[PDB]
Amino acid sequence: IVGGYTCGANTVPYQVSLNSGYHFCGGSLINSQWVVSAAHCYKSGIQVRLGEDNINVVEGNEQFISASKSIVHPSYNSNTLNNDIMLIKLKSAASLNSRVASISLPTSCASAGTQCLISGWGNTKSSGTSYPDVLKCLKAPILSDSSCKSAYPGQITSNMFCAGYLEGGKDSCQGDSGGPVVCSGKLQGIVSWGSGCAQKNKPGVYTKVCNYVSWIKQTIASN
Ligand SMILES: N=C(N)c1ccc(/C=N/NC(=O)c2cccnc2)cc1
Ligand SMILES: [Ca+2]
Repeated sequence: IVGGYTCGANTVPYQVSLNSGYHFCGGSLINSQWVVSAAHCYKSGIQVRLGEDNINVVEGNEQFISASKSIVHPSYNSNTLNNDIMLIKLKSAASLNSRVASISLPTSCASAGTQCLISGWGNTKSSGTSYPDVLKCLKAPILSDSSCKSAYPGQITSNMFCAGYLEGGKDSCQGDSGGPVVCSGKLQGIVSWGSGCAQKNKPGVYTKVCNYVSWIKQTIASN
């Protein structure tokens, strides 16, 4: 997260870190057994780390639980990043408490202008490289579909939205991939892509979660 702020330990209780020997992506806990992330985060040997603040220090609220299965969206295209969404099932159910909690799925899509909270452990620099140890947060508005398409001609599908600031300086970044965009207590987005980070006229692009609620629910119901 570039141009954000320190969230505060366990203030974003649905935020997970995906670990394969090191943090490599974020995710969102949606019930005791399931995490939503980006399909471009797919790999084998995932351990889900819940209750994290400093990802390099055991601070006392963590739950580390291996993934038992991952399900990439059937229509995910890794070239265009269309349908950039994946479900991960935990080998055992998380113990839910104030610091480890699920986030609600939307019942309707969010509109341009809605303020959302975007979070993760990704790069904090738009030029150089600096990875934080503690969870970073950014408050950002959803942008109109027209401004999103204008920023990225030929690249924005109906399964994507933009959020952030056309002026630049404030954005998600590499390492935030797969993490949450939460608006009025609903998971509306997943950190998906952008051109660099926090560049002028290049806002963050996010998977449009409201399009996938039916798929998420039916997948969970049979797996
Ligand atoms: N500006 C954003 N909101 C943004 C931009 C990019 C990304 C994702 N990056 N992933 C990578 O580059 C990458 C991925 C694999 C290997 N090497 C590099 C997320 C958000
Ligand atoms: Ca920790």
